[PDB]
Amino acid sequence: IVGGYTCAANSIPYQVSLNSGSHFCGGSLINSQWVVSAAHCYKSRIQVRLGEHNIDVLEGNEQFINAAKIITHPNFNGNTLDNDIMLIKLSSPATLNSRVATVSLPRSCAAAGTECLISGWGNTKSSGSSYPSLLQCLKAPVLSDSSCKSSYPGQITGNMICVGFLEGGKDSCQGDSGGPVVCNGQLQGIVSWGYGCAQKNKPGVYTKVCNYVNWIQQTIAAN
Ligand SMILES: NC(=[NH2+])NCCCO
Ligand SMILES: [Ca+2]
Ligand SMILES: [Mg+2]
Ligand SMILES: [Mg+2]
Ligand code: NA
Repeated sequence: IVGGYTCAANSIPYQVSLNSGSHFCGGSLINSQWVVSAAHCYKSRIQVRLGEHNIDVLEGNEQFINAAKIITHPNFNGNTLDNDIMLIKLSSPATLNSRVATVSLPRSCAAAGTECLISGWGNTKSSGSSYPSLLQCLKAPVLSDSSCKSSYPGQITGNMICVGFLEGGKDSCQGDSGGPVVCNGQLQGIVSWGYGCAQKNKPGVYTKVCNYVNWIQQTIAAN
């Protein structure tokens, strides 16, 4: 997260870190047994780390649970990044408490201008590289359809939204991929793609979760 602030510890209790040896992606706990992330995060083996604040220190509230199943959306396209969504079934249920909690799926899509919260352990620098120990947070609004599609001509499908700023400086970045965009209590976005991070007129593009509630629920019921 570039241009954000450090979240209060465990204040994003649905945020997870996906670990393959090191943190590589975010995700969101939506069911006791299921995390949703981005398809471009796929790895064949993933440990899900719940309850984290400092991903470099064991602070006690963590739950480390290996993935049992990893299911990318059948229509993910790695070029266009359409359908950039993946589900991870936990090998045992997460234990839900104040620091580990589910986040609701969307009841509707979000209006333009809706305020959201984006979080992750990704790169914090707009030039160079710094990967934080502590979870970072950013407040950002859902952008207008004209602001989003003008920024990426021909590239915004109906399964994508832009959230962020057209001025440079405030965005998600590498290592935030797969993490949440929560607006009014609902997971509306998954950190997906853009052009670099926090550059002017290149806001973050996010998987539009309100189009995927049926796919999510059907995958959970079947597995
Ligand atoms: N603004 C961004 N480029 N965010 C997405 C992080 C890399 O997929
Ligand atoms: Ca920790
Ligand atoms: Mg140590
Ligand atoms: Mg480090
Ligand atoms: Na432009």
